[PDB]
Amino acid sequence: HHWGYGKHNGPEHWHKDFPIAKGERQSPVDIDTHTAKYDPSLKPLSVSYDQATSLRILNNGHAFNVEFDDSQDKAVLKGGPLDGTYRLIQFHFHWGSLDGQGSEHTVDKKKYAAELHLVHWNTKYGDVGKAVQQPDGLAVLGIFLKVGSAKPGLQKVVDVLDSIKTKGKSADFTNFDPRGLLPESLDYWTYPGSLTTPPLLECVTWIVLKEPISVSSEQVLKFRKLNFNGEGEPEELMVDNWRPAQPLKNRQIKASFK
Ligand SMILES: NS(=O)(=O)c1ccc(C(=O)NCc2ccc(F)cc2)cc1
Ligand SMILES: NS(=O)(=O)c1ccc(C(=O)NCc2ccc(F)cc2)cc1
Ligand SMILES: [Hg+2]
Ligand SMILES: [Zn+2]
Repeated sequence: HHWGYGKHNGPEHWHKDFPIAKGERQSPVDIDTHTAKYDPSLKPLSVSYDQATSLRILNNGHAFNVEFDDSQDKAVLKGGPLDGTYRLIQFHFHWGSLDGQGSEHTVDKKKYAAELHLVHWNTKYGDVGKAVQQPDGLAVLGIFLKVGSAKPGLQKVVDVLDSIKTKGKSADFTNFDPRGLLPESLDYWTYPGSLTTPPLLECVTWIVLKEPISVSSEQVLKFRKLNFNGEGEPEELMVDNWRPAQPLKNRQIKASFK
């Protein structure tokens, strides 16, 4: 009746309404470190988030999104495997009901507690709607989260969750700095893929960072307290909102380091 991550409308049923689910460049995938190709022509990543304007945070029934003002080149992504300028529009996480699961991409079959997705679109296309009709329209920066010590920069996000507990709720969320969520190194793996939720459009250049960020048990616990349902509907905790690794098919994963 609408997709989800439940037994009856989860990832394994998505192909019925979204045929592209069995496509050739679907994400996420397992990153086999020994088979990825060191490509020395890949340039270093350029992250310019100093003029970033966050606006709102909302629970959309599948995850929570922090939205940004993308009317101008305030927060961009360039370099690496990219051609042109990509504007940050929003970021979200995927996580599990337990620490040994949660990420979408895996490294040598290893799953992390959660995964962060910073979503950007190609400025050459004018608006996001046009970008989703192109093979090089989007660029998502993936960052793994492992459980250990607390991440200061994440607490601001964790505190506001109580006000967006149920589907459809949103809270004002200004002056948040996304730079606080970055690992120390910007080394990455890259490959051509797709959105990991319906409509699953194959319009994404994936950039997965090698170095994960550390978050505390308490911080991750608060993500698990959110709800998939709207207010007044029976309660279903928001956990395990991640799609299983897909076949690599005819693709090659290139690394920016050896
Ligand atoms: N400029 S703003 O802060 O108000 C803004 C923020 C987020 C979004 C969004 O998440 N929708 C994405 C989206 C919508 C349609 C598509 F075809 C592709 C992506 C849209 C506008
Ligand atoms: N987990 S992920 O990074 O892959 C991801 C990023 C963005 C979106 C999205 O904007 N959906 C809206 C949307 C609606 C209609 C469209 F035609 C296109 C996008 C979905 C998944
Ligand atoms: Hg596309
Ligand atoms: Zn995502």
